[PDB]
Amino acid sequence: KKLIPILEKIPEVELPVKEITFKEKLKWTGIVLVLYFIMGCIDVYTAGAQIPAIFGGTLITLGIGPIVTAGIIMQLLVGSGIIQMDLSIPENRALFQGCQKLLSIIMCFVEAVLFVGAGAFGILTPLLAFLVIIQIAFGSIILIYLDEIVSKYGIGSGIGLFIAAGVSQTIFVGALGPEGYLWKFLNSLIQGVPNIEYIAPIIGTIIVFLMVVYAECMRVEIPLAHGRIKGAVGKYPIKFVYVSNIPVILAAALFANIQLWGLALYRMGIPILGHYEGGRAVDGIAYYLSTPYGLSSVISDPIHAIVYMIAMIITCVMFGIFWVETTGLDPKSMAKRIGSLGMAIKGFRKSEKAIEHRLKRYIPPLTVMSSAFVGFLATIANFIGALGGGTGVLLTVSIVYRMYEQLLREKVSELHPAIAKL
Repeated sequence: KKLIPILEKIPEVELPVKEITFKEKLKWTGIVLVLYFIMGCIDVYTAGAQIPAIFGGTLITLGIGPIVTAGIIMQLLVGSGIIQMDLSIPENRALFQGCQKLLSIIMCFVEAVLFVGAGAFGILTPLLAFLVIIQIAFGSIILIYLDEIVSKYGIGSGIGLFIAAGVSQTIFVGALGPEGYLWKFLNSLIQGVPNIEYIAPIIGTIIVFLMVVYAECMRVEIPLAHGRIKGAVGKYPIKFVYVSNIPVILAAALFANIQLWGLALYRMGIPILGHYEGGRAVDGIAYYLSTPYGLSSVISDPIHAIVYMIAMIITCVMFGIFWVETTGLDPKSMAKRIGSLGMAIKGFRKSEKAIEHRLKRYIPPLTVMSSAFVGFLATIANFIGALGGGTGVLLTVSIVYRMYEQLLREKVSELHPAIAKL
């Protein structure tokens, strides 16, 4: 038995088995992208231009996608075995999912009320406050459904897009827009008092970017055994960085719900998590778990750094493993997908249960190694600090590339109407 009633009441998106051309999937995606950017330009209805935390929200903060938040819980429960489930059967698969979705809306409002209750606006007029929360959580809802759309009518993924979309925009705007940095620096030069601080963060991004890219390129190549033929053949590569993509998004996401739940459960109760004051946290768990990026790396707190990095690393390894018991690379299906072609490893064992085994073995370490790295990287990428959010930049770079491939797997599937599994 399960929360199937309300669960069945929750709307979905009609997936046509019809012909959805590349051109269409594309044009579909585009439509989503824009409404998003548009939603980013329209201010919420409130009589007063009081607080402008564009910085916060617009650096991965509020566009948060309560989804991520919710997904974090699922991974946690269905992860620490707290609610053991063998997805395999369409039940558990659609159970874990459908359920997470609902929670995504619950959190949609919880986050909403949590933001205003965290003093994100200033005037807590119970009336106006309510009104705001409405609009807010509801917009996030539009994203949940826009994702559904892209996820079943376009290319790439909603979340993924949105992340890359937000990051990319934040860069072009922050660097070249109105109050752009490239300008503020250029002008500072004309003015005759060259200000390194203006050009600075721009450099930081390039750096991060160059770095993030290099790391994104490394792969774990696994030689393969000829398909019924003889001699050296395969050399299959796995995405050592992209493997822990979704994972790292959940990690930095967790820290996000801490700073938000700390400040929240600070000016609305007892300082359980930490003492903030001045907007953010200047003490407590929150403190020891607050990313140091923005403009320039902060050396004036060596210990703070260490803790964080280690704190992140361990959190990344965590969601990675929880990505293993759940979804992730499931050998079972790897089994025959390796079998049909009959391409056993380069090592040996052309037997189903055989290969299938050497795989269920190589996974964990790979997954664990992956995230540990990624997380470390992302963290160090924040120390260095870059526009849009070093960490965000990382995700983007990857999400963008996984998007490119997508555009190719599509560009080709737009010819041989059959090989939609190879």
